[PDB]
Amino acid sequence: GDVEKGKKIFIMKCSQCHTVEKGGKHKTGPNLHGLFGRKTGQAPGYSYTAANKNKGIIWGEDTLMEYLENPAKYIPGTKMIFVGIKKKEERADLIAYLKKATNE
Ligand code: HEC
Repeated sequence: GDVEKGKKIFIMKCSQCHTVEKGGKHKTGPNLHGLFGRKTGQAPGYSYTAANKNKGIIWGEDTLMEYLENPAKYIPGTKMIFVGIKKKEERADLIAYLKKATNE
């Protein structure tokens, strides 16, 4: 994925509710640092829905590709109220950005 395009997508579509950096604040949604390889619903200090806590899968490229296409379809009961990103290439770019930013 194209990390520079992904950053712009993150800013436009996600930053209102999320931070990615180490020690970043929680906002409407949880800080996303350390996301990859973690089970759903595990950011310290954030109050998740039971649905997000119980989904029970590991975040990675594939599971994010599916989640970000339609969040509430993947996690029914989620409080993340966001339509999703329809185009596969846009999801791949965003995910490439997340994979970098949430791990440095
Ligand atoms: C822009 C496309 C994004 C991306 C990449 C993510 N979000 Fe959100 N998000 C929001 C809230 C309230 C939650 C918690 C939901 C709940 O407890 O039910 C989330 C959760 C996520 C996750 C899961 C994190 C985990 O630790 O399991 C992920 C990967 C994620 N988001 C990515 C709120 C919002 C928004 C507020 C209106 C918006 C916009 C977004 N999220 C957008 C995005």
